[PDB]
Amino acid sequence: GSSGSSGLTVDVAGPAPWGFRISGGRDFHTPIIVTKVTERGKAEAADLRPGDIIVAINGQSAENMLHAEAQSKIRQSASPLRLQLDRSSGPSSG
Repeated sequence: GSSGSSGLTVDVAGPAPWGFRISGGRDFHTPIIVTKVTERGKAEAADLRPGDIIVAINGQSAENMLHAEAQSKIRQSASPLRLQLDRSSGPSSG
């Protein structure tokens, strides 16, 4: 059976740091996207990659999260740290 859902979650390890960065945010009126992802770190360990659009944080929408909000919330996020990533890619060839 097929399914949509659209959006996957991740379980980062802790405690902090995580080993990943972010960008945008309600402040920049942009989605919380990962900029860097410390290798052999915690994030990577789970399944966090650079570019992943953080939909929520531990189950809390991140659509309207300030660069300082997501940063704080996250920082103040026990382990594991659940993060809903919005993965909507399509197949292409040429």
